[PDB]
Amino acid sequence: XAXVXAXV
DNA sequence: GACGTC
DNA sequence: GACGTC
Ligand SMILES: *C(=O)c1cnc2ccccc2n1
Ligand SMILES: *C(=O)c1cnc2ccccc2n1
Repeated sequence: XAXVXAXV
């Protein structure tokens, strides 16, 4: 759920 | 070494 | 249970 390297 | 929701 | 880039 967080976006810092993938964003899901 | 750093972040959590569809 | 899914997703890695600075
Ligand atoms: C987002 O909340 C989140 C949390 N845990 C994860 C584990 C694996 C892939 C993606 C994820 N996303
Ligand atoms: C992104 O590629 C990525 C990879 N590992 C992580 C570990 C902990 C927090 C965030 C992260 N992001």
